[PDB]
Amino acid sequence: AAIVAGPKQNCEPDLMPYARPFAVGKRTCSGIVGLPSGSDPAFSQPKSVLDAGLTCQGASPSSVSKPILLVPGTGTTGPQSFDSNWIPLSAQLGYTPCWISPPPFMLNDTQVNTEYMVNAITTLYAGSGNNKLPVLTWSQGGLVAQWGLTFFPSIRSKVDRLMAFAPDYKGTVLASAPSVWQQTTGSALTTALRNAGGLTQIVPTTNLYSATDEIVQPQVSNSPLDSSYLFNGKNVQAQAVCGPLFVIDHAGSLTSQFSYVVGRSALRSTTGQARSADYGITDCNPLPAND
Amino acid sequence: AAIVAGPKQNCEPDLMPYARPFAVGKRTCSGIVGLPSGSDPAFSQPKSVLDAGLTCQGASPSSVSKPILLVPGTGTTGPQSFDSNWIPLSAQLGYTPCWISPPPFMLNDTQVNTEYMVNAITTLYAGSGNNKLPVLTWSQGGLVAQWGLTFFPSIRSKVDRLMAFAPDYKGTVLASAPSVWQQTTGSALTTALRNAGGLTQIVPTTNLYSATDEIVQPQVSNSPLDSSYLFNGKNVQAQAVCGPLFVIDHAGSLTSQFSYVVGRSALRSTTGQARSADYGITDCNPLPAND
Ligand SMILES: CC(=O)N[C@@H]1[C@@H](O)[C@H](O)[C@@H](CO)O[C@@H]1O
Ligand SMILES: CC(=O)N[C@@H]1[C@@H](O)[C@H](O)[C@@H](CO)O[C@@H]1O
Ligand SMILES: CC(=O)N[C@@H]1[C@@H](O)[C@H](O)[C@@H](CO)O[C@H]1O
Ligand SMILES: CC(=O)N[C@@H]1[C@@H](O)[C@H](O)[C@@H](CO)O[C@H]1O
Ligand SMILES: *[PH](O)(CCCCCC)OC
Ligand SMILES: *[PH](O)(CCCCCC)OC
Repeated sequence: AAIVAGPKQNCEPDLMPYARPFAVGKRTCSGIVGLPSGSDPAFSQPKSVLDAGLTCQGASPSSVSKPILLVPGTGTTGPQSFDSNWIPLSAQLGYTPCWISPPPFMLNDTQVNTEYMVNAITTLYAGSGNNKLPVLTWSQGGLVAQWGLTFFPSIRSKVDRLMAFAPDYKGTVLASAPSVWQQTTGSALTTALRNAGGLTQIVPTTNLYSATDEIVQPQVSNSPLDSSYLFNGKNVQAQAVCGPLFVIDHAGSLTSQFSYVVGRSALRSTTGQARSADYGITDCNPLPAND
Repeated sequence: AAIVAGPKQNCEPDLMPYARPFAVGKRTCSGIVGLPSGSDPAFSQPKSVLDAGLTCQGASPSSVSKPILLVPGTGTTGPQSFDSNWIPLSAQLGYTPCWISPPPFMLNDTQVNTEYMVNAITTLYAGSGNNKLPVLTWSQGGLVAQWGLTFFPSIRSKVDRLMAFAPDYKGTVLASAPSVWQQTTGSALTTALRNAGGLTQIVPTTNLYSATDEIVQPQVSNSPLDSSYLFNGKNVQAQAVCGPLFVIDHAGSLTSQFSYVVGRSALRSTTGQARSADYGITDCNPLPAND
């Protein structure tokens, strides 16, 4: 009942177990609050159904050398998204291209689409001799990758890096199919990802995007406000490097020569993220890389 | 492997159980996602210790008529915060004033301070014949009330309304004691409250605050950006009603005549929130109400 201004610390008190899951990324006395690490949520789909959506080029996912998992965009299959680009480009870099094609064309529940990716990572990790593998994505594919890493603890140590092209982590304001509702800015899904701490990278991540993206917006600030931005990630907005006259659209973000140089840098980097020293003004080419 | 633009719904798919707690307040096919309703988190303090912090004027908390629970601000006890104002003002309105004085002067862990309030509500609810009671707060007291309502399901049906004066739900940028760290904008605690859905009212709530608050900021926009704002709540920024020349500081937000008229309105309202029809320009008096 007397003087008490005393209580003085040099750190914020740790959050109680019941609130800890809601402050991932923040620092308290014990350190940075990490993501919950319990058991994986159960799949709503039979494993045999999830396996039907996974394919590797020239090999079985159960026995594959240096696999790379490609996750497609909304309204497409793995081949439709990557046949003209990262399937042959990654093969040229020494990887065995693998991809998932969640039915129907990624239009269904993003949470279900994520099951295909989680199962695929589990499969390819073991299939490659229990070795981490890179994941490369386009559009919703990135949202799926981060959703998986946020809610399925088992794959966090199985993914070595994430190279996401035009990812819509905050959804888009330019937005119906189930996944379209979920990718609309302000959706319950994008809100959940943010509130669970999903806007901070979980594995070494590189996000390549464009201010002139005609599908995903806002992307114009080259800051945390952009939909493709992840805290601690290597966030590369094309125009920040190439200037305001460099125009690549949503698909160009995945297929341009600039995108290839950045992606290649991320894939070979020992840090798991693309390095500024690997690209410059001369790589600011909007033409297709596989061309 | 053919046409599929088909999948078309009129609502966003429901979130899976594992993600539902992170999207409270959002609407999916089944409706608005509500707060989790499991068992109450366990107390870190012995109940006898929590009981020592609860007092009612002229009665025992275990047998009291029409109680009102007053929750004090940082660096004060219940009497220091309310002796000159809401203790006698509420008694005049027909209530039995009760309050908690979490030691030491609300400077300790806000999560612990909340235990005192949860225990107090449980006690007063039963003590008044299993009847809901109003909670009136000042500064951190409001943060404590909302933290309790967000994480302790049992009291949601025991609190009839919340009248918060200058509540710092987003903390303050003008910010050490444990609770001071926690009330600093960007803290793990304020982040957790927001991420768990605590910035939307849980019970009928009225938030009275001032743009000229010298302790809690920002409060100048009369919008969701203000620290005292709660979605669906009756948010009353003094200057929006009284104009830019109306100046009441942090304590004035609790004790002014304007504050009394709004508080009285909230306490007697059948909606549980203050009503615009009960106050106007003539009530824009900065002088103390108990005067
Ligand atoms: C896997 C697939 O393409 N078909 C499903 C269908 O079975 C399900 O009823 C519907 C809503 O859940 O979502 C998709 O249309
Ligand atoms: C109840 C009280 O006023 N004293 C506690 C003290 O026992 C505790 O060690 C410290 C840190 O938890 O917080 C306060 O100072
Ligand atoms: C919402 C906001 O403030 N973001 C702005 C954006 O609107 C603007 O186009 C951009 C210019 O590059 O600068 C950002 O700070
Ligand atoms: C951060 C922000 O944009 N909030 C501004 C605030 O700075 C300004 O003082 C107020 C004027 O009342 O208008 C709000 O919209
Ligand atoms: P991406 O998956 C982002 C799609 C958002 C749907 C709303 C238009 O594109 C291939
Ligand atoms: P309130 O509890 C808000 C206090 C914030 C502490 C940082 C200065 O005031 C009585």
